Amino acid sequence: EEECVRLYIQWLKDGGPSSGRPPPC
Repeated sequence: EEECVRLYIQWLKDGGPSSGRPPPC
């Protein structure tokens, strides 16, 4: 479906803004 949101949502899965990472997409 997505390619960069995919990397993003993957970020969402880790935590999103609640994760230790900044948003990738």
